Amino acid sequence: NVVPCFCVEDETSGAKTCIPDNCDASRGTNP
Repeated sequence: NVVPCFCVEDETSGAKTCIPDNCDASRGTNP
């Protein structure tokens, strides 16, 4: 299964929100 994730940096907080976050946290399968 391919789950395309993207990261958006919130311009207020400066936080990097990756959606879905699980794609950034990664799984057993290494991207």
